[PDB]
Amino acid sequence: YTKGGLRRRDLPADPLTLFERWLSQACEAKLADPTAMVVATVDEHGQPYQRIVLLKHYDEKGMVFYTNLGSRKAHQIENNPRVSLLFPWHTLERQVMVIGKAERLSTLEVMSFWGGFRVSLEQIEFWQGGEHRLHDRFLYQRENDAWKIDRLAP
Amino acid sequence: AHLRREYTKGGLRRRDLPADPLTLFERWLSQACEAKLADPTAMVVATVDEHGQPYQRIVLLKHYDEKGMVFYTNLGSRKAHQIENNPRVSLLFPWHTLERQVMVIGKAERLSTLEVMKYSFWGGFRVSLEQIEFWQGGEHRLHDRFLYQRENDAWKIDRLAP
Ligand SMILES: Cc1cc2nc3c(=O)[nH]c(=O)nc-3n(C[C@H](O)[C@H](O)[C@H](O)COP(=O)(O)O)c2cc1C
Ligand SMILES: Cc1cc2nc3c(=O)[nH]c(=O)nc-3n(C[C@H](O)[C@H](O)[C@H](O)COP(=O)(O)O)c2cc1C
Repeated sequence: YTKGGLRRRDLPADPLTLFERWLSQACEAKLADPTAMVVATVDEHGQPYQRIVLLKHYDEKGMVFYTNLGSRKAHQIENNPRVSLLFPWHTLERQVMVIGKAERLSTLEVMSFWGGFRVSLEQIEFWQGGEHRLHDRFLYQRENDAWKIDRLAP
Repeated sequence: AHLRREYTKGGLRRRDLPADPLTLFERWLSQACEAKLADPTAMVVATVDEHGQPYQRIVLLKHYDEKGMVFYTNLGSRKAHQIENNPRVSLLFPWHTLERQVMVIGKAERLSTLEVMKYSFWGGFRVSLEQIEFWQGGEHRLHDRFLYQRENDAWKIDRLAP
């Protein structure tokens, strides 16, 4: 019981506005773990590593998830803050990608040894369904206190 | 109400572990297909750019065997360029629907045109199996995690904390 069509003219000014529209629909629809996102990290050799974590909060400063601060991710993040997030909503032909730096949350907002990270929003991509296979893709690049928007290839 | 019905499981013990991690992987994939999950072969591939920034995108698994996992891409797409500059990659099958995840770590090598033949310039890469991790759903949030590390033509196996 479907969805098809993502053209430049449905694009909101704040990407978080399109994100929320997609996250509700995911929860509206069946989709198990609407908030599950795959976070990628890179260790000191250049190797990426992946694992799912749940999105707990989000606003313009970034996306937040919690984790044990002594696990492979926390350790990798501390040597490399560059991470990537991907909401795998392929049940609805969708995908949301977020590139950004993982700053360690304060010991304040977490209210031991168990904290969380906030991933800033430097880029956010939206990939959408495709009857035929004309994948709609739109990238939001954070530029100069503004969002530079672009259409990409399928 | 269900003609094809449904079902789920629990308990990933060290005893039931096969000698070859691809036997367990084959079991979870059959089990993903049986429970009519969406795109059971969908996996998230993660590459890294020259600056050390990771990128991620869903790709579909087209074949696997002891040499590695295969997927197809266009040869002039961002992930293709990132691999040519850095073959290190991660694959993660997002089977949360079933409380599972599988992570594969290895190097992605371009397949010979002969390989691409099995099933613009659409090509294929094969990720080797240097590590494969398994994550299952144990009761009280107390999860089961196993890592298969490839070492000297064999597999070192170790449980991990949740
Ligand atoms: C649906 C689902 C939700 C999960 N949520 C979290 C979470 O919010 N934080 C976390 O650290 N791990 C979470 N995990 C476990 C991770 O996948 C991972 O095993 C763990 O964080 C340690 O990984 P690392 O050793 O790569 O650091 C979740 C797993 C699944 C399948
Ligand atoms: C269920 C599903 C399956 C997909 N399968 C493939 C695939 O097998 N190969 C591929 O190159 N892109 C596939 N895509 C699209 C990619 O995720 C992505 O848009 C594209 O290849 C991005 O490549 P780039 O990061 O190399 O620019 C799929 C998306 C979904 C939701």
